[PDB]
Amino acid sequence: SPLIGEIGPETYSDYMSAGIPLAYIFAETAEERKELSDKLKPIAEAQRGVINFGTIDAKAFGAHAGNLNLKTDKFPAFAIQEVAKNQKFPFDQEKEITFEAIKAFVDDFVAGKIEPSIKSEPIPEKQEGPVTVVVAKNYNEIVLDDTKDVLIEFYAPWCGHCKALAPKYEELGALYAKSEFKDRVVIAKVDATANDVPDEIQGFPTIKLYPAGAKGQPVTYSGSRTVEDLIKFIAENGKYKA
Repeated sequence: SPLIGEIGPETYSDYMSAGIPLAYIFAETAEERKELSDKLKPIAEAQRGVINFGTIDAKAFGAHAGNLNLKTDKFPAFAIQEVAKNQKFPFDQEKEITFEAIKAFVDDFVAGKIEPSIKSEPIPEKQEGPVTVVVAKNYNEIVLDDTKDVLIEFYAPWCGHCKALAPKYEELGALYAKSEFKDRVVIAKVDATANDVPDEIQGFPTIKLYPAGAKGQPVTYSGSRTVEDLIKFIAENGKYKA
């Protein structure tokens, strides 16, 4: 077979089972797949036996990008999968894919210089709006902040009751941002479909209170989902009985 093969249904399990890492090159047309194949060939050459490289059809399989912690719908892209440890190593998708760039990345991977990825939207540069936006990369900082009573909503964009709940959650945040409790209570949400989080979720929405000092016994709301019942909830279960 060709040095840089063709990652798809027939070849995948062979790729997985080979027991070495796999490097995906994502692209929407055959024409671009080739360009890049050739562009990267000398690196694949170097890494024989140590890393498999392959081309993947981003039209037919773009969805698989998310499995590598690459953004859906931003091609062409590149990422390396450590099969054994089940670790993902995406290559920034805003950066251009060039021999010199990839080679550095790869060398750094092989060097064990890169930290394994995580599903996260990027940390927002500003936290404006009354509801704090949690993404995977600040869940700890914000949700597990031991000094704050944290209310967190776990949502899915595509869920109906979540969108129904949205305005009232917004209202509940604006209310606490304007109260005497502003410094110690947090009203936050996270898109659980876009971010890896700790909590095991079963349906959307889900609301939990992580109280200050008891971030091991978070509390699952199962009330009416009205602004006042959720205030009652934070007061009744929060350290600061707000």
